[PDB]
Amino acid sequence: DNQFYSVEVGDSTFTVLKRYQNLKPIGSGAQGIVCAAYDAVLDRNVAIKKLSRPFQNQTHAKRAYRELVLMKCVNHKNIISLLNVFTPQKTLEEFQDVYLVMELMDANLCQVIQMELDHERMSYLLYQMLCGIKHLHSAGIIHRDLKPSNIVVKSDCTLKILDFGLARTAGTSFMMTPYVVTRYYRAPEVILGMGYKENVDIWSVGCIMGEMVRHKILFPGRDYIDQWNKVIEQLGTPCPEFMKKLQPTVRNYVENRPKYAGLTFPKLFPDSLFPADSEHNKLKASQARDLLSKMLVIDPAKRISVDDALQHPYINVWYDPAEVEAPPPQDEREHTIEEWKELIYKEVMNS
Ligand SMILES: *CCC(=O)Nc1cccc(C(=O)Nc2ccc(Nc3cc(-c4c(-c5ccc(F)cc5)nc(SC)n4C)ccn3)cc2)c1
Repeated sequence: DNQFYSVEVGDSTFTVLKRYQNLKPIGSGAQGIVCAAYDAVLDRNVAIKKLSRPFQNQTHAKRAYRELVLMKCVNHKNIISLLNVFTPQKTLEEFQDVYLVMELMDANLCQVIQMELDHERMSYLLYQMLCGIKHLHSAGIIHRDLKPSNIVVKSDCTLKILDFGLARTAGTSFMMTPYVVTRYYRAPEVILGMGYKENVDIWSVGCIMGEMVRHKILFPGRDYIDQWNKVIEQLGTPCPEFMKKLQPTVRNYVENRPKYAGLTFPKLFPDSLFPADSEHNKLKASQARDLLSKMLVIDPAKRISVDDALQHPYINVWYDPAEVEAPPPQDEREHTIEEWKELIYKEVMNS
């Protein structure tokens, strides 16, 4: 339409409503390309993400669809809120591309992770992640795949989570895919198919926190086997009560491995990794390790809750009940490509 215009961006074309001006690439990911733009209607800077033919892959289709639907089920400053959703195509038959628009953020969390460790920044970033997760949980959404690639940050250290994680059933049966999926941030109970509760998400917060300290991914498994091995190498073989919760076939798989004692948290995260040379810095290194030791707990029956993390002395200087308790607003079958296409098209057309 006359309502759209096209901009060349590397290999791609962004065909966007004319309100969006001065497009500039940010970059690309598994789920689309992103540009910054000025929105002349709102008089503010936005990020625009293009989803190309998401209906052509069942995993991509389900993600796009569930994320359009769940967008309306949350309302919190630490979770994505779309300003606009559109397609330049005019009929179901011609439909190919979805464009999502939100507030422009300044950086990916990975860029912050690369910066020198600072307790005020790390604690504030973790506090916001935990506020977001708590909000998701109150809306009935237990994420199970929180990772730095879906977290963005502004220059004022404010943070947003951009995705809603896994289908409800994921983590209720053993995880190995026909191809590589990375699972560096997924909880033990999920990857082993044990079922899960809310504190499944605390594991992933612990992975992120640890990564902030080390500047390195904690458990970078090459495949599902190596993933588990990176975990037990560092944290130790889990307790028999945890093994007893495994389906017998899974239990044999898990136990047919070396037995590890695990390393203490001071060895996992040495003093040298933290700011030194003041009582404040010594105490904060101790509190950070304490919190790490409570989140990076293989057995979810022994792992800290979201509320306990929020109330931990490392985090709680930021605690504001208006942020922590902000309330959310008042179907996962499989489908063919054509079914997914229509479902997604209908969601786009209706908001
Ligand atoms: C750690 C490695 C790295 O990222 N390096 C690096 C080096 C130099 C520059 C950059 C950089 O350009 N990063 C940057 C700039 C601006 C943003 N803003 C942004 C991105 C996103 C976004 C979206 C999205 C989702 C929904 C929507 F409606 C619009 C946009 N989807 C993704 S991929 C999960 N991103 C990142 C939203 C809002 N603002 C980010 C990063 C990086």
